[PDB]
Amino acid sequence: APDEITTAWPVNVGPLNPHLYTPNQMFAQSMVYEPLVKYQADGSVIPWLAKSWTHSEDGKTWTFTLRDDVKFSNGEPFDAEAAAENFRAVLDNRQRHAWLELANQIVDVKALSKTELQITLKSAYYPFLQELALPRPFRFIAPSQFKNHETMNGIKAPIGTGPWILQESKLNQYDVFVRNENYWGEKPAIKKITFNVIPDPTTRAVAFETGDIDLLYGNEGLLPLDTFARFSQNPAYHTQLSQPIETVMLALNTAKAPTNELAVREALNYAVNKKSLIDNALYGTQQVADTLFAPSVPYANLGLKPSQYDPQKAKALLEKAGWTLPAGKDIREKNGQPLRIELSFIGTDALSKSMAEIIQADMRQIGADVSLIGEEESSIYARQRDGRFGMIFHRTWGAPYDPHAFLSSMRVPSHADFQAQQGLADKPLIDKEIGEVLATHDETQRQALYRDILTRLHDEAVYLPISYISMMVVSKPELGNIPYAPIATEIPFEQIKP
Ligand SMILES: O=C(O)CN(CCN(CC(=O)O)Cc1cccc(O)c1O)Cc1ccccc1O
Ligand SMILES: [Fe+3]
Repeated sequence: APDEITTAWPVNVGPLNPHLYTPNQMFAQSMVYEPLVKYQADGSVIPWLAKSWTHSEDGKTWTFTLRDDVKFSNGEPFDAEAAAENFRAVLDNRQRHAWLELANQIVDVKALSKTELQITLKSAYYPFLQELALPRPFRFIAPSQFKNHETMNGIKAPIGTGPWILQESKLNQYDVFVRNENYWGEKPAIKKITFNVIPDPTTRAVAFETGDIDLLYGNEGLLPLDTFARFSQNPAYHTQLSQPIETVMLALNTAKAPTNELAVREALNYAVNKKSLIDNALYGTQQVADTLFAPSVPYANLGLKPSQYDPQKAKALLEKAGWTLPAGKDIREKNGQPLRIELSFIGTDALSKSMAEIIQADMRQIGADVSLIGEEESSIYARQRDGRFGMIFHRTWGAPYDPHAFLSSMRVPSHADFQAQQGLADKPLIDKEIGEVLATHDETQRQALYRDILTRLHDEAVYLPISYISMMVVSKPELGNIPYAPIATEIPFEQIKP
C-alpha cells in the first residue's frame, strides 16, 4: 500500500521500556514515548506534554502546567499523577542513570493537582530542560503497565502517548509500527512502518536494490560508502547526506605506557593524513576534524590550534623525547622498550577495521608500532570501562548532548573518557570544573569554564580527532525529501509525506 513504508534496522527495537537502555533502540523509544518539552534545532525547547512552566529563585523549583487533553494509546489519561509516577520509576533505578547529571540532581517530583507537576533540584542545573527532552529516560509510559509499581524490572505493554504504536514484534525478523489514531497532536501521513532486521551493511544495500525496502536512514555505518556514492548518481534512487552531527575520534590512554607521555600523544596527532583516510576509507563522504568538538558546537568556537598532518614534526617530537630508531629497525625504542601501542576495535566492523589499518600504516611511517586488536562488542566495551586500551575508536553524542552531557559523563569512572583521562595531573581540576559549568548561571563564567576544559583536553592531546560525520539517507524517489530530526538519534517518520 502507498501510505505504508518498509525500512531496516540492524537489530529489533527491544521491549520498548521507556526507562532502560540496551537492547531498547532510542529511535523507537522516541516513536512511542514523548517528553514534557521538545528539543528544536536552534537549541531551545518548546512546550510539549507540558504546555507551560515557571521556576523559582534561583531555579531549584520548577512547576509544569500539563496539557489536559492527552491520552495514552490505551485510553488511560496522561496527567500529573501519571507523570510523577514515571519520575519515581526512573529514580528508583537512579544508579543506572549516573551518566546523566539531571538524575543525580532531581530531589523530588510531585503532582500538585491533575495539571500541576512540581520538580525540585539539588542546585540550579542549567541544562534541566534539554535533559528532559532526551529520548530516555524521562519519558512516559502508562502507569497501569508498570510491573509491581516499577519499570526497572520490566513493563507490560509499551503504552506511550506518541504518534506511533508498536503493533507486532518478531525476534530477529521484523518490528511493525502503526499510526496512533488517537494521538493528541498532528496525525502522520504514514499509516504503517515495517522494520526488517538486517544486521549486515551490504545486505541492507542489496535489500534496497531489489526493492525489498523503501528507506535507509542512519549514520556512516548505514551501508557501504562506495555503494552510497554509486546510489547518489543513480537516477532511479534518492540519496541525501546531512551537515555533520558529531565527531569520530581516537581516545588515547594518558594512564598507560607509552601514551602516558604528552610528547607521544602530540606526535600521534601529527601522524595521520585525515583527508587521505577519508578519501581512502570513507569514500570522501565525511569532513576532517581537528578538534574534539567542531567549531560550530555551542561553547566550542575557541580558536584551538589544529595539528595538521606533518610526519616531519611527529618524528622531531619523538626524537626529542628520546624515542629514537635503533640500527636497522623501523620502530623507535626508549629504555630498551619499543614504541608499541594497541588499537582495539570491534573486529566484525569493516569500517573500523579499514580505518584502523590506515592509522596503523600512517603511524608506522613515524616509527610507532600499532598493534590491531579486533574483538567482539562485549570485550571492547569491557576494555572501555576498565581502561584496558592504548587507543580506541570513540565518538561524541551529537545534539542535544554535545558538549554538556558528553563532558558531564567524563566524570563517571566506568566510561572510556574518564579512563583515557585518568593519567592527567589536572584531571581532578577538570572534573571539578565540569561540575561547576553545569550549575553556573553566570554566562561569562560558563563560557570561561567550557574554554578551560576544552582547551586543557586539546593541549593535553587526550584525543585524536578524525572526522565530523553526517547522517545519510537512501530512499525510493516516491517518498520525496526526507527531513532530519533535531535530536541526532531520532528519526522523524511523522514528517514523511508522500
Ligand atoms: O552510551 C553510553 O556511554 C551510555 N549511555 C548513555 C549515553 N547515551 C545516551 C543514551 O543511551 O540514552 C549517549 C548516546 C548518544 C547518541 C547515540 C547513542 O547510541 C548513545 O548511547 C547509556 C547506555 C547504557 C547501557 C548501554 C547503552 C547505552 O547507551
Ligand atoms: Fe548511550
